[PDB]
Amino acid sequence: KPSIVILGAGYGGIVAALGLQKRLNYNEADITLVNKNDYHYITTELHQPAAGTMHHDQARVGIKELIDEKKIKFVKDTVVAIDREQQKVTLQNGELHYDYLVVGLGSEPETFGIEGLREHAFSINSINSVRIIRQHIEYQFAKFAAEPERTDYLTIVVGGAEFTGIEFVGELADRMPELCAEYDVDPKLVRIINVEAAPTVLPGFDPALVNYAMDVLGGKGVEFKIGTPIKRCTPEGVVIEVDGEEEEIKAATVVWTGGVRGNSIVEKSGFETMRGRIKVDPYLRAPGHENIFIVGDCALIINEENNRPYPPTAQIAIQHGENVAANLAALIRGGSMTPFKPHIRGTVASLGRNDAIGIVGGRKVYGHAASWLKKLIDMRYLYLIGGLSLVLKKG
Amino acid sequence: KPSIVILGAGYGGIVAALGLQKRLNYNEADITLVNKNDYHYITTELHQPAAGTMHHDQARVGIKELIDEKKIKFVKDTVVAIDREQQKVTLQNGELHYDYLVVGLGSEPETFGIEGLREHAFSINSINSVRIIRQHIEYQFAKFAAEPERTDYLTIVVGGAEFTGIEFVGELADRMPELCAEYDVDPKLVRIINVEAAPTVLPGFDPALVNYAMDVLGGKGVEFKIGTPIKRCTPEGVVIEVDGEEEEIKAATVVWTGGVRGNSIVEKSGFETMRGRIKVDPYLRAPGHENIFIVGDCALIINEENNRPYPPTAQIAIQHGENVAANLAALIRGGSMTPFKPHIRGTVASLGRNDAIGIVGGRKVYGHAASWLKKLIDMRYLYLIGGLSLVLKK
Ligand SMILES: Cc1cc2nc3c(=O)[nH]c(=O)nc-3n(C[C@H](O)[C@H](O)[C@H](O)COP(=O)(O)OP(=O)(O)OC[C@H]3O[C@@H](n4cnc5c(N)ncnc54)[C@H](O)[C@@H]3O)c2cc1C
Ligand SMILES: Cc1cc2nc3c(=O)[nH]c(=O)nc-3n(C[C@H](O)[C@H](O)[C@H](O)COP(=O)(O)OP(=O)(O)OC[C@H]3O[C@@H](n4cnc5c(N)ncnc54)[C@H](O)[C@@H]3O)c2cc1C
Repeated sequence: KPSIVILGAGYGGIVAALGLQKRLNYNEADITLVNKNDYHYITTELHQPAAGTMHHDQARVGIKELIDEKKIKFVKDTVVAIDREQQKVTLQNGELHYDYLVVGLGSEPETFGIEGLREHAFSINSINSVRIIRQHIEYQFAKFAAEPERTDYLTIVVGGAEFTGIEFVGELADRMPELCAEYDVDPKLVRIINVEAAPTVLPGFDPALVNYAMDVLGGKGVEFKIGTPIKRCTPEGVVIEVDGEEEEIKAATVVWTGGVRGNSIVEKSGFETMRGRIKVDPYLRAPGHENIFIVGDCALIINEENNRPYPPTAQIAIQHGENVAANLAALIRGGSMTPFKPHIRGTVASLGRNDAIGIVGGRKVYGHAASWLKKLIDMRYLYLIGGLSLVLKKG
Repeated sequence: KPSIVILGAGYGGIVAALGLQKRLNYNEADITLVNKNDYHYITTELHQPAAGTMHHDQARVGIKELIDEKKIKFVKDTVVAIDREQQKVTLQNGELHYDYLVVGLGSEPETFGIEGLREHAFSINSINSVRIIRQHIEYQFAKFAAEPERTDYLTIVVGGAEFTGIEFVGELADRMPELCAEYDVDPKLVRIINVEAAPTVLPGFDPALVNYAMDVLGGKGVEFKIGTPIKRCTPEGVVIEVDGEEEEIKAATVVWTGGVRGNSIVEKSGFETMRGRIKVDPYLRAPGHENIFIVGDCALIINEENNRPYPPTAQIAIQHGENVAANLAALIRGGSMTPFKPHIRGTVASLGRNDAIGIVGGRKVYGHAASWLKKLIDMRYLYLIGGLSLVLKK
C-alpha cells in the first residue's frame, strides 16, 4: 500500500482527510492524520472566546468524532521537522515515513522584528491562546479594584487594524459592560486602543464599510491610532511613533493581530519561502517535489486578475483541501489529476455579536443582515465537516 | 451635639449602627458611619468566591438599603488616621469630629515578618481580594495547556491549617472537577497543599472531628504538610523547613490564612496594642478613653474560665455591636450601662457544599446535617441586619 501523511488538522488538513476518506475504500492507502491536539478548532470564531463573549467549546470539535478509525489513523503529537530527502517526518515523540505528504500547519505570528512583541504580547491562533487572553483580561480587571490608581489595568491594546484585530475589538467592546459590572469598574476608565502602521483601517475593504465600522466601534468607545507604528513592546506597555516622535502607552494587555507568516517548520526544512509561504504548482504541490501537497496558510497562490497573492483565509484553505483530496485519490489510482481553480466569494466581518460589514453577491451588506449572513456562511462549514449533527450541536 | 462616629461597616460596625437606629428616637443624636466601600460584605462566606464555587455578589450587600437616611449619615471614604487628643478622625477626602467613637476596621493579614509573604501572597479579607485570587488561579490554569511542563501552575499552597485554610482548601477541592474540565487539565497533576507550622491541623477542636475532616479532604486529593513551617516566599513558590533542611515548593498560587492582626491605623494612632489590637474595659471601651469603643477584630478579650484569649470571630463582633449600641444609648441618656459578658454558640466549618463538621449544641454534628446547620446560622445574621427582603434575596 501507499502511505499518506497529513500534517495538522486545520481547515486544509481536516477537509483533505475527510475527502480522502470519502474517495477511498479500505486498504487502497494507509492514511495518517497528525495534529497537536485531539481536537480541531474553528479558527474563524477564535476572536469570540478571546473576548469572553462565547465559550471556547463552541469553537472546537473532537477529531475522533469526525473520522472513521478504519480509514484513517490519528496521531496526537507535535511536528518538529520534515526531512524531504530521507522522506520522513520527525515529531516530538514519534517519526513517520510517507509515500505522499500533505502540509497544513497553519501560520505563525509575524512580529517584523518589533522589540519584545513575541515575548510580551498575545495572539489569537489557538484555543489555549484565547483562553489565556480572556483570563488575562479578567485578571487585570479583578486587580483594578484593589488599586484604582493604576488605570493601565483597564487599558487593552490591539496591534493592527486588519480583519482579525477589528473583529476582536468589536467583540471586546460588546463584552465590556458585563465585565465592568462583574468587577465593579466605571465603564469610562476602560480604554480599547487599536494601533495600525497603515494609514487606513481595514485595507482591502471598501471605504464605505470601513467608515461605517469606525462609526460603530468609535460609538462603542474604541480608540483608533492610524499611521502610527509600534516601535517596541514591554511588560509595562507599548511604545509607538506619532508625527516622528515617541509616545508611550502603559497598558496591561497587548494583543498582536498585525501580521502572519507561514509556519517556521516549512522554512526550517530547507524549502524556499516568501513571507514563510511556498508558491505552489497548479496542483498545489511543492516545487521539485511530486509527492508533497501544501494547503492553507502555508501555501501561496496568486490571482490572474491581479499579480497580487491570494490572502491566507479559511475559505481558500477549504478549497485547497477538497482539490488535494481529489488529486491524491486519482494519483494513487494512476488517474488524471485536476488543476486547482479558486472560486472566491465575499467575506463578512463582525462588529460584535449583532453587527457586521460585508460584500456579498457583489452587494454592500451592513448590520443584522450582514451578521446573520456571516453566521450562515460559518454554518456551511460545520455542515461540510460534520453535517446536520455538528451544526445542530451549536445552538 | 451629641456626635457619634462609627468606623467601618463590618459585622461589629453595622450591628452597632443598626442597633443605635433601632434604639434612639429621631434627632436624639448625630450618627455617621464611614466605610471604604458602599457595601458591607459577609466575610464569613468569602472563601467561597475565592475558589469560584459561589458568585461574589451574594457575599456583599449595599449599605444604603440597611439604614435609614435621617437616622444615620453614611460617608464612603478611607480612614487614614485617628487623633485622640484633638478628638478628630482623618480620611482621604474628609475630616470628622466625634463626641463618641466606635472602631471596627477589622483585621489586616499577619505574616510574622516572613520574607516576601506580604509582597507575593494572597489573603481572603475582602471582595476585591477573593476576586483577585479566583481570577489568578483561573489565569494559571489557562496558562497551563500552552506549556504542560510547568506543573507549578496547577499547584496551590495554602498557609495555615486553621479554620479559614481548611474551609478554603475544601472549596477548592469541590471546585476542582469543573475547573480541570474547563481548561483541559488532567485532574491528577493538580496539587492542593495546606501547610501548617503546628504539629496538628485545626487546633482547638475535638480530635475526632479533625480526623474525619482530614479523611474527607485527604480523600478529595488535598495534601497536608504539618509541623512544617514556611521559611520564605518567592513568586515561583514557597520554601519550607522540613527535617532540618530547606525544601522548595514550586507553586503559582500561594494563599495565606495563617494569621490576623488589628488594623494598622490602631497601632499608628498612639494606642497601646498587643498584636495590633486593644485590650478593652468590661464596657468594651478603650483603656484610658471614656469616649472610645472597640469592636470586632480590633478588640481583644480574655476568658476567666480558661487563661486563653477569645479568638477574632464574626459572632463575638456582633455581640460587641449590640453591647455597644445599648451602652452608647445609655451614655447619651445618662443611664447606667451594662458591662460586657459574651455568650458563645458553637461553630461549624464546611468541607464543601456536600460536607461539614460542627460542635453546635454539644452534639458534635458531622456531614450533610452540619452543612445545613451552618447555612441556617449564616441566614440568621442576614435576618438580623436586613429582615425578610435580605434573606429572600439569597
Ligand atoms: C479571528 C480570526 C477570524 C478569522 N475569520 C475568517 C473568516 O471569516 N473567513 C475566512 O475565509 N477566513 C477567516 N480567518 C482566517 C482563517 O481562519 C485561517 O486562514 C485558517 O484558519 C487557516 O487554515 P489552516 O488550516 O491552514 O490553518 P490552521 O487552522 O491554523 O491549522 C493549524 C492546525 O494544525 C495544528 N498545528 C499547528 N502547528 C503544528 C505543529 N508544529 N505540529 C502539530 N500540529 C500543529 C494546529 O494545532 C491546528 O490544528 C480568520 C482568522 C482569525 C485569527
Ligand atoms: C474566610 C473567612 C471565614 C470566616 N468564617 C467565620 C465563621 O464561620 N464564624 C465566625 O464566627 N467568624 C468567621 N470569620 C471571622 C469574621 O468574618 C471576622 O472576624 C469579622 O469580619 C469580624 O468583624 P469585623 O467588622 O471587625 O471585620 P470586617 O468585616 O472586615 O470589618 C471591616 C470593614 O471595615 C472596612 N474597612 C477596613 N479598613 C477600613 C478603612 N481604613 N477605612 C474605611 N473602611 C475600612 C472594610 O472594607 C470592611 O468593610 C471568618 C473570616 C474569614 C476571612
